[PDB]
Amino acid sequence: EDIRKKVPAYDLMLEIIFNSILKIETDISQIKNILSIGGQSFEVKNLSKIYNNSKITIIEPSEIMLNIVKNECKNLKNLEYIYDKFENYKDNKNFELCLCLLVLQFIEEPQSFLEKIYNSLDSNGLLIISIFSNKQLTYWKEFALSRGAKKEQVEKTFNNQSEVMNILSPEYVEGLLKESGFSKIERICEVLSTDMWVVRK
Amino acid sequence: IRKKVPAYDLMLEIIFNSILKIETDISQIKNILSIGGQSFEVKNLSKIYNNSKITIIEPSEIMLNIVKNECKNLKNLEYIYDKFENYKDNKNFELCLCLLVLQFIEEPQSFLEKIYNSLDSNGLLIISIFSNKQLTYWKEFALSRGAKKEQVEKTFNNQSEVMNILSPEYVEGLLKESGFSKIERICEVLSTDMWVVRK
Repeated sequence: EDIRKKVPAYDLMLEIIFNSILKIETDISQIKNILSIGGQSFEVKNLSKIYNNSKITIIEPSEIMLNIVKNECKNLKNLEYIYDKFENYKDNKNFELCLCLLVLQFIEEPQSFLEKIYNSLDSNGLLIISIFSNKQLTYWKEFALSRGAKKEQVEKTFNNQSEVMNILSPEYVEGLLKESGFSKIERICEVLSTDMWVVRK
Repeated sequence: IRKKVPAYDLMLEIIFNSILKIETDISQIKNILSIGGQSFEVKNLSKIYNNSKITIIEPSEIMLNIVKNECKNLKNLEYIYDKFENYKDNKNFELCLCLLVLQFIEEPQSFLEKIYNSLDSNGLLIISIFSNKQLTYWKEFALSRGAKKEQVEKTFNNQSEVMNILSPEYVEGLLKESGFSKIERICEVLSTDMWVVRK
């Protein structure tokens, strides 16, 4: 609603994941466990439809957000909800796939967060991760205002981004991923202040 | 074409809703060069810059006529009845749009040098390409949007029979060799790129 007015390529990023990347990078038979971190209902629903024989583990940064997503997915049958935040989630379960979309800019300690993802993934597990960055915010600001984003919110992100989120450059985020241990890092999308990478353990 | 080019609509939205607002003042824009433009580009340029003359150059008379009919009642359009390679006019432009054209250009280096020489000092070029990057992902993206399988497979397996094989890196080098002072990539989505460029 308002998130699509603030994030260029929001819908496009999702379409690329579900219509291309996962088709190419995953085998439905080999995908047992999927980790969804901070996901919205649309991505949960598409993961459920593509990987019906898999278990999708849902972790949200608050009980309030967990409840919103649980209500919107009330009928799906292959979901497991974790009633804690990811920083406190301690389970030997190893995953073949992890989706972490537009989350990292809201994470208190991004380095240990990504290391935990790395340790939760299977040997050749796949991570798809996207961010809102600090790049080209002047262009982003006009883009957002043109889409009906609330002017006060845009000005705060534009002028005082640190009051809203982590200030993340794409370069430092690639460094965070490399320090976490990931072998292969490939950027598939950069549109103004957004980036998305496909990452392999 | 929207079925084959990721961010097609998105690139246009960014140009007209953001880039041009920030990088141009309507009062200073007198002459606009549109190369290989579609009707939507021309119409939006005509709306934003009503007091500007928009020069329209298309790679063939056939394409020129299609764009002519679709813009029949716009009144600030000038049509050139020849291809850009043969266009020889001293007119200096403050803005040039060249979207998804370069991969179809026989001699891209002299093409971009001509754009450079046609631009005014501190003139603005917005340029986008279909590249050779991430075609495996592109192929699935295109097929899932309803693009013709045969066309996709020919671009995927034999791109040079369809278009120039352009890496983003070589295109930035082509721009640099042409003389441009400032090159900034604003969009890269699979096999597409768009830059904002200043003379």
